[PDB]
Amino acid sequence: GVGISTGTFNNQTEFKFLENGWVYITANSSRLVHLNMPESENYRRVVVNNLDKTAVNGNMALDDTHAEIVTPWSLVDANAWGVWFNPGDWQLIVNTMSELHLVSFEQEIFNVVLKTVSESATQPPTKVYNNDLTASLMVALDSNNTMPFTPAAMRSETLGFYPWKPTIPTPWRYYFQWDRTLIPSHTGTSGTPTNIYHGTDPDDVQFYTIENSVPVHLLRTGDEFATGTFFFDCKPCRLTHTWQTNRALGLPPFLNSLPQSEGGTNFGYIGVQQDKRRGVTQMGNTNYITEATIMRPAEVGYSAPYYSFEASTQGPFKTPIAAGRGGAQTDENQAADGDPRYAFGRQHGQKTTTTGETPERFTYIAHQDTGRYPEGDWIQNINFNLPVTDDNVLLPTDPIGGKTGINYTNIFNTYGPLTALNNVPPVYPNGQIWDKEFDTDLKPRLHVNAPFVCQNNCPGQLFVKVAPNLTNQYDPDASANMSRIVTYSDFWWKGKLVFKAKLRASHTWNPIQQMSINVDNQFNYVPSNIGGMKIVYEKSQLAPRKLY
Amino acid sequence: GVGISTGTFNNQTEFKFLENGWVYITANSSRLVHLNMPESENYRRVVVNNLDKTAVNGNMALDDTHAEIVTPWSLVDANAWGVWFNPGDWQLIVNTMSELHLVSFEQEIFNVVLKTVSESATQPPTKVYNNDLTASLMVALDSNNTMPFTPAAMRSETLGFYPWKPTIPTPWRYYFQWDRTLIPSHTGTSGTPTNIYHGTDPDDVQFYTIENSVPVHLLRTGDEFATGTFFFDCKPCRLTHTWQTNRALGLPPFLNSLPQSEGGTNFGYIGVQQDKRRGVTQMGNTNYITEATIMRPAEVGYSAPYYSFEASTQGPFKTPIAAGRGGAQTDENQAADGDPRYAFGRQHGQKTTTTGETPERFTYIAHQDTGRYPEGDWIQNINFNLPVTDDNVLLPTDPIGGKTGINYTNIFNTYGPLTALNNVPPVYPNGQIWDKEFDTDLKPRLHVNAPFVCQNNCPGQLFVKVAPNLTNQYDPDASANMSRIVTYSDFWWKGKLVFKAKLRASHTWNPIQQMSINVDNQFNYVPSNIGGMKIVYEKSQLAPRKLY
Amino acid sequence: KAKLRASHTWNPIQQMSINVDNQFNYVPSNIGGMKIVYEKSQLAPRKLY
Repeated sequence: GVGISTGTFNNQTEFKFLENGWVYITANSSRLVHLNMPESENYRRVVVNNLDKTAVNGNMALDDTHAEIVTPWSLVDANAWGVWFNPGDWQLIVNTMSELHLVSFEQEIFNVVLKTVSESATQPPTKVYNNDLTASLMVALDSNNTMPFTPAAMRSETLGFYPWKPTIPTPWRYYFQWDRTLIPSHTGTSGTPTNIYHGTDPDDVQFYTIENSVPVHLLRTGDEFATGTFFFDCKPCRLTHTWQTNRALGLPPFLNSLPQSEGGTNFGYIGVQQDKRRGVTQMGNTNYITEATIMRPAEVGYSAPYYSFEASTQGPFKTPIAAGRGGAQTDENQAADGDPRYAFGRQHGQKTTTTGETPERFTYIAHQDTGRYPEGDWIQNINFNLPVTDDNVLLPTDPIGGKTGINYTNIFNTYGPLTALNNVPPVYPNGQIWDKEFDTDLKPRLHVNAPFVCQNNCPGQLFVKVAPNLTNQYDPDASANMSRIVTYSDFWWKGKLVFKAKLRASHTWNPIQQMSINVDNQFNYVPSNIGGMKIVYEKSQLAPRKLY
Repeated sequence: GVGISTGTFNNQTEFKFLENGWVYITANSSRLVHLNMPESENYRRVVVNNLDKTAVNGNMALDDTHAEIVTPWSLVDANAWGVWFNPGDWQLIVNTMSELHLVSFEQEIFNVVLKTVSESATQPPTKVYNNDLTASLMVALDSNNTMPFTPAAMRSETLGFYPWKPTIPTPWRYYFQWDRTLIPSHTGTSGTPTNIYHGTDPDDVQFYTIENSVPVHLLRTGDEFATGTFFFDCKPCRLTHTWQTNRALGLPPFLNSLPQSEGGTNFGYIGVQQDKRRGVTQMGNTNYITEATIMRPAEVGYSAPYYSFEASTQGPFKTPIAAGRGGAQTDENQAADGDPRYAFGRQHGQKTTTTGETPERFTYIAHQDTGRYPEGDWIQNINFNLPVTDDNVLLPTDPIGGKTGINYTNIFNTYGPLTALNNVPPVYPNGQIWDKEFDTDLKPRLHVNAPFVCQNNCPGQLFVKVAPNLTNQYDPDASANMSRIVTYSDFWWKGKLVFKAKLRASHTWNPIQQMSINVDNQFNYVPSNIGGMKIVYEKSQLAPRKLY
Repeated sequence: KAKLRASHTWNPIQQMSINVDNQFNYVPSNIGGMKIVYEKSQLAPRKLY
């Protein structure tokens, strides 16, 4: 009713330990959510076409052209790690657990409050806020997944990461099919390469509305809404990283001479002439057995074209790759392709007391070693006569198509039946948690945005909207926009996300890497003297595991 | 109560498939409804008499004279296809179903909100809107059908067709008996033809009031009202059209010579002299057997006087006809009589962002071929001596009564015991769905406004009205109008309309006509960049069926 | 064994239809000539993601 609360605030994280070294992790998250009435009550079909940017030759990667349906609804999205875990919980999980299973997800809305704004227009302007006891909040749960899946973490538009900071939902919109052609060019390209927005293909038209597809609940101040528990069916997520490349698989060569003194100058030696060695190689016309040429069971990782842009009906898009560059761990400047870069605002980790629209950014450098170092690649002739002469070798410094800045590694692909790789690591706090699986006949082996992929279904998207609060002068047959009482809503959101994790064991004599507070990062985890908070990113696959 | 919702919004359409190829179609429709208090609380008896228009000789078809009772009540009418189906649902129904049965209808009112308007009269005028927690909405359901039946679709005044667009009811009024004489004239008629409103016949007086005939429910903000389910008893509606005229019934003549090469010049020939043929004709004094003269089982369609205006006690009215003109399908300009013309506003399909009072209009051209082409008719003498001479034939170009613009087809009637015809097709979105049957001893074989006709009864009309909100200065013995607090109501309406449809079968080698989105009509089914919507009309009897 | 399609969107979808242009692809000629022109099979869209 008017004066009775309809729910409870809970933002605790409970670790319930089982037998056999498993733990149930139930993350409770609660937020005060602020929602204004939509700018307009109508669905819009809006085309964006930044021709000015792409009209500059060589700027085709800056294409923003697209068509989207703008809806009056707002999306409540909790699909991001920072929503559910503070840094202490994350430290516990990543330091003490070896794998993580996504179990269930629940959410509810309670203590709904709706208010109207009255502006007096007095010479000193002033306004007052009145409770609208009979106004309603419209809530729709797309449990059948009829609406397009639009996870907000990819735009950094989920619920905020601070329990004591009120947050907002994000205005909902989804892609509307369009055709677009963009011929690539470079600086010094003569003329205007074709840069055209062709319109919409009628056979691909899909205009979705919430009202026609989803039951809509009207919540007054005394009402509440609960989704019920959803249970996931995803694969487990490892909290360890592999380090073994092809060079560290299997039995090392026997060393016939071992160092007799310590130091960095005292190496061992195999002690057998390279073409007089025993073992197996896939090179049937050579006698050289070396660490480079010896047969390995399969290939860890794969090379892919990097900063390749493929074009389809909707225009160019970057070719995604499964794993980040090799050597980025030793030199952060070499992260580049496959190392996800996250940009986010003050709701999601940026120091809350900073000013300006510039976001906080970081590039995630995963601990796993499944990537490539293209400067170390080469192709050489089948004859394999060593030392290889210039004409019999293709080096990463050899131009392709006459371009000094492009080599064969830029267009190289070694993905095959022997390729082995890992799933993407969780990115705390900004990374997405779960993602819907594509509805294609043949599905990708993984996603690059979330560790957990929903095979059959995962929870319906939650949509909210302030119900129209008409004045006395409404006229439906009038073309002009509806005249509404300025109305906004504050409601409380509570979610429960349950995981199942396995406690790690100590397999080696040595200790392993562990997340730790220290003198340098100390003040990333406590408020400033004026209450400024931040959440810096954390790694998740600290402990190694043996690949083979 | 004040802070508790009393219902749920639902605008989904569910198709539940049965055994034997039948489907239950349940259309859920929900609307926010805006209602101001009535202009006056009194019933009025108002006479309209546009003498200025009809005083012009030859304008008698423009007569608007009538008497009506103007009531303080408002009618909530959902009897129109656009209220229940969006274009996608309609496409599914008309492309995949062969017949449609009207099953049941339910409706309810919930989340009632009543507000008052306070105008400050400050030098910059301003107003504020307060909830009247104790005000009431008066709701009356004429389940016994005591009130006159006034379906709003004929005035294009039903609930709107957009779930996300708030709508309004229509002020209720009904006809009050009057006597009126209007002698027809033409331009150049001398003098003033008698054009008189005679008043009211006392034995025909019927003054209905809601309060004396219907229980009235007072709904406060915490109250709701449900009608209960009404079950129809109407005939099924076909979703196929017949094409066979009299000329395509039964066995065609045997062709004794068939074409030996393809092309439009290579016809077949019957190969028997016309007066030497075998078969049956109704022309007992001729030996000519032709496709025109051969006996057919009955007559498909009938000729009727067109733009005939008959006069009765209340003045002239146009003679209705069952089916539209023949040849209108090939040439839209020849639609004319029997092809219903719909005019409607921005609630009911007109582009919502257009401006001006000019309505959107279309003429429905039915696919059925039961009409007539009067320019092809003729009458000739019983002697039937061919080729018929001028004096022995009456042609559509022969003047009647000396008028060059009037021929015998204008006054012709071929309705008889051999006449066969079809029911009117559904008109999406603006067409009426169901209609009440006349209370005459002898009933019409069909209605021209709705495919489904209620034999015994169909649902009671739903009436709403803001209850009087008196100031402190009310004086019943004062002749001046009641002084009321400016009060209006917003309530939510939800209806459930259930159909039963049969899945169509493929009877022929060839495919049939099907409703489809294409490059030309593509943008009729999606919002504009500023949220403008429209609903264009659709046909409903696309697939053919064999008549005989 | 086939599943009946549902209408997921406000708009109608593409549908195979006889029209004035393709009409005579589906009936015999005056000398009995027949043809069978190809047809598409994935007319209705579905959301990938």
